[PDB]
Amino acid sequence: SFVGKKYKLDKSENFDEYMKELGVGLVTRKMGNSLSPTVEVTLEGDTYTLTTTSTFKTSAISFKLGVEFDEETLDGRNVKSIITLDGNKLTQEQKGDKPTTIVREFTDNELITTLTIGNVKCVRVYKAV
Repeated sequence: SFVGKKYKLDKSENFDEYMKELGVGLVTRKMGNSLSPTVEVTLEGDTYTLTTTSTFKTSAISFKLGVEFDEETLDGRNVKSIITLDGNKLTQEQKGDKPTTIVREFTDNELITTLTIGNVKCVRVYKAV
């Protein structure tokens, strides 16, 4: 029910800290802090695509819910990941040596994304385009 809906970043807290903990370099991180990306989840048959788009790059990652897969991280590692759905909450869990949780809650015609890495909690709100 959130499939095909596009949201653009409106509010952000602690993303710089999240990227810093994740190991993103100074320039990329500062560039990343200023962008206002869009997010859209689409579905084709059995396969979902989570597409995050900035003016610089589109990360379009395709996956089957509840099937472990290898995903690239912002700091350039390749780590086991799995994405699951529970109502209106899409959850991504990454293993490896910088484990993260990303919870994407599609409510009230918006998207609330909560990222966890170490003791860092980042909240990013995207409003409907």
